[PDB]
Amino acid sequence: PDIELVYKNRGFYKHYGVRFGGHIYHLNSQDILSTAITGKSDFIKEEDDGKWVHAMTAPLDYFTEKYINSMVGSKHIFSATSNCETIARDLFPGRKEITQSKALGIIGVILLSASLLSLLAV
Amino acid sequence: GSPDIELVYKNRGFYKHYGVRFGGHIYHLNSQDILSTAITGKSDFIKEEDDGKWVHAMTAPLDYFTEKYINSGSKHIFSATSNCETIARDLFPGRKEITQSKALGIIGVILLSASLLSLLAVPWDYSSL
Repeated sequence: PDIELVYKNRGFYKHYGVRFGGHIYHLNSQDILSTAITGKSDFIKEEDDGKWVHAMTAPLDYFTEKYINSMVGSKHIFSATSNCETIARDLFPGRKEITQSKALGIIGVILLSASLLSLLAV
Repeated sequence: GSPDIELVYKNRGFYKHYGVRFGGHIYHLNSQDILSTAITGKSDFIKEEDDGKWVHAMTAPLDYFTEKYINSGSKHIFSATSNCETIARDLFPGRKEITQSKALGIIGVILLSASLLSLLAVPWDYSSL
């Protein structure tokens, strides 16, 4: 099953999330600039409030090929509370090898990457 | 067939400032800070003689870079002086349909995108594209 990227407009950028069923997985971030420099983010799993905008639905491998272009990976440190312990099964169902830590890293870099590039859409 | 494009960079610590190396010169953006540049939404191109301090990132066909970075709405405006009037012939040889404006737009989005995404990369990973 595909990944659905969604966003909320935050004026000078878009804040992205992954919609799965009735929830959105996204980062607790006051703003992308601060987040990018500080190098750490906490994940939230929140009920869909109906105010997210559809961005794109595509296979996970479309997004990982585009943004996870390194078997070395990110400097960014991702954490999550236990309500995110569904993320591996939800977003990587077929993939037994994906631990929660790996899942957060992959999804987190996708969301941060999308948010950073949204700076160019003015 | 056309030569591959050589992406190079200078490390700025928190991110990498990328350029395209062709012969003895580097095409890159006049930018003190990548996030500042992205917010401003406009930048000027520079063509500079290679000072020997650029780091090799990746050599690849143009369409490797365009598939990765142009296949995802930039409204950034790229300008150049006549010092960049070689950019189309240098980086898009024998493609008459690539005007100067188009060449700046394509190379600009690649450099801005690579630079922005390097904010998330470990800073020593040269091949982080």
